[PDB]
Amino acid sequence: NLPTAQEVQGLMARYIELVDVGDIEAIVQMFADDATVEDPFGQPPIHGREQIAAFFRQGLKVRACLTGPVRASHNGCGAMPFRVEMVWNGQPCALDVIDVMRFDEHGRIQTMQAYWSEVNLSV
Amino acid sequence: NLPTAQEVQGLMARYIELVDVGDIEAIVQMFADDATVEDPFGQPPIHGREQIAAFFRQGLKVRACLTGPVRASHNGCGAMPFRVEMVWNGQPCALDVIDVMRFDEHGRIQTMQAYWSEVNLSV
Repeated sequence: NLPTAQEVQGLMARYIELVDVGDIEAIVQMFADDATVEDPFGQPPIHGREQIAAFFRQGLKVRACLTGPVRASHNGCGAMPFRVEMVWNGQPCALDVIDVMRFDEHGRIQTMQAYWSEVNLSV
Repeated sequence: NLPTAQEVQGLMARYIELVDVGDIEAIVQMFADDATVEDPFGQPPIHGREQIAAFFRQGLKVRACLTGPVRASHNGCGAMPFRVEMVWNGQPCALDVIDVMRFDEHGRIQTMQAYWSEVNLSV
């Protein structure tokens, strides 16, 4: 069902866990079959699991951690702050991002938006 | 004009500065005349400066600080994590919140949403 405020904190923390290990199949399955992702926000969305799996396969070998608590409401929404550490073309970077997610009546991610731009990159 | 990614970080940091000191007139003026606020999100919005000034007057004597960097995009949007420290009915609390804002073609807050619920309260 629509996750409660407490369920939203657990699902969102799991999500960062999965991104950190890089288990692409487990990440993809957290999304609804027709979920849409906007990352970075301002960018056109990617729709459906096929496109999301491709987006994630494209980006993972990273380290990701929650840098503060998951903020959650009573209507299936959540927002969380986190940092991603990578090494781009030999140089190590860090990216501070804030993800906002909406869950469906099944506890799956229906919509996701990531807020960040070059001003949040430390290369 | 539409603030750039860097302008969005400055405006949003100013905002927390103003909430921290409690300068209600200066806060109100950061919003568009017909801006809408949803705080906490999931709650019906308040529209226009009159209602926003009333909302803020109702809540201020607090301490507020940014707990991480402001995440900003190129389309006038920003998201930031912060903590508010108060003392409710004799007992001191803390509330972790994430605000998401959209700015207008003038650099004023057009829409604001705050994400938090009781799971983010430390009383």
